[PDB]
Amino acid sequence: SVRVLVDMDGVLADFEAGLLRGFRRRFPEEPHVPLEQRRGFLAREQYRALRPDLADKVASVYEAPGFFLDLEPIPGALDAVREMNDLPDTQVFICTSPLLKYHHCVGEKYRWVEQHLGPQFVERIILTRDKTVVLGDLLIDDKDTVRGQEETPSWEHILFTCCHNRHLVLPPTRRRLLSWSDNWREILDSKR
Amino acid sequence: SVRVLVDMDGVLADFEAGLLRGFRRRFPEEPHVPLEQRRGFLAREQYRALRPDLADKVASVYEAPGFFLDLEPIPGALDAVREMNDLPDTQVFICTSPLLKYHHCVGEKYRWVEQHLGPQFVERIILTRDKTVVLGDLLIDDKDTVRGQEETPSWEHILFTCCHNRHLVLPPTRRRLLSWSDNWREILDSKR
Ligand SMILES: O=c1[nH]c(=O)n([C@H]2C[C@H]3O[C@](c4ccccc4)(P(=O)(O)O)OC[C@H]3O2)cc1/C=C/CP(=O)(O)O
Ligand SMILES: O=c1[nH]c(=O)n([C@H]2C[C@H]3O[C@](c4ccccc4)(P(=O)(O)O)OC[C@H]3O2)cc1/C=C/CP(=O)(O)O
Ligand SMILES: [Mg+2]
Ligand SMILES: [Mg+2]
Repeated sequence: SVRVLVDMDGVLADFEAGLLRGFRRRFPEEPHVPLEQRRGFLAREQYRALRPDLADKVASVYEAPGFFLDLEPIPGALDAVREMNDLPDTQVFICTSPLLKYHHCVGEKYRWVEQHLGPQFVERIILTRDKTVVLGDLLIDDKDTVRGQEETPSWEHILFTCCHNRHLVLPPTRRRLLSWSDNWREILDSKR
Repeated sequence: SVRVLVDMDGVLADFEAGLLRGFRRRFPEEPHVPLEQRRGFLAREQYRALRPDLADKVASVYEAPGFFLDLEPIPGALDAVREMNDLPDTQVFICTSPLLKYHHCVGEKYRWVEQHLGPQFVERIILTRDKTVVLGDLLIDDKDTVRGQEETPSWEHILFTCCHNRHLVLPPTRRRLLSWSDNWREILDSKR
């Protein structure tokens, strides 16, 4: 009865932490962007701002085999999604956009879900570059604005807080989840 | 804008021909189901009916590396979807369900679209086991019934004719496309 679309990167899987970890490992001498200093959704472009050739170095991290497979879960995310999926009159899909360089992204995302959440959740994956054409009541996603071919999506976007969006000032009509320890049940209840 | 959701297997990519090619190649002594004797969506179950050991043999074909990558296009399909996508006020997405055994399916489907239709079409893939949650005006799909969590999808299901579904006689209110040489433009225009 309430359908919740849950983003993967930035909500379930810690893309930012994995990016920084891989960058520091492969480019140990280079300046980096600490997580707390991250601003703006597109990490590559903050690195570009720091120094131009860092853009390609940071892309080489998220394009590498293993990158998606080895991401750590966001604290509390897995337990929240498991709990959420067991709620009566509640349907959960993992709604995730793959990279344009899809080669080591798409399969790895299925495998990450299989490992962390199990085969039953693999059946709930929707891979799409356009979330506005997917039907649901809520979308929990860390991107500032989620855009696509539907000017008016079916879902309300609930901004999942990450360091990169922490400083965004939202109008009163937009809601934010601070973390998975925040009151997501109340948000779901507000749509029943 | 008319948004067309186009199935991949059975509509763009010839799963049935690929299955039989691989089966004859790997299991030449075994009985097979000629293409035109296919009946029912689930190929494996017709093979099981023919002789029980053939169920696992035929699964080993569609589970193998390269199976999805090497499928031949359905006649006229690629020209049709390119033409369709190039039409004023028309948006195409490829809406496709991966196998539960996803390992050699998911990445190979992206690669098949990239090779056959190009990067602009890779951006239009929606991978989902539930098509009823995807918003569109039309879904062109060979499966006799397309089910999911949305009891009343937004799309009209246009049954794409294949040997396995040709025995079905649709009531006057439902539409079939006999092939891509059939008058698909009329079905699109009927939605504008
Ligand atoms: O969180 C992110 N942070 C980030 O810095 N990037 C990077 C990787 C690469 O991804 C893209 C991107 C755009 C849209 C959807 C998914 C991916 P790409 O266009 O290069 O593939 O965009 C610019 C680049 O920005 C992507 C992501 C993607 C998240 C997927 P989501 O929106 O489903 O959570
Ligand atoms: O056309 C088909 N014919 C066929 O015989 N099969 C086989 C492979 C394997 O696929 C499944 C299947 C079910 C639903 C969607 C996708 C795949 P699986 O449940 O094993 O993954 O079902 C039983 C098996 O039947 C699948 C397909 C899948 C097509 C995907 P689509 O509906 O998006 O075109
Ligand atoms: Mg995200
Ligand atoms: Mg099909």
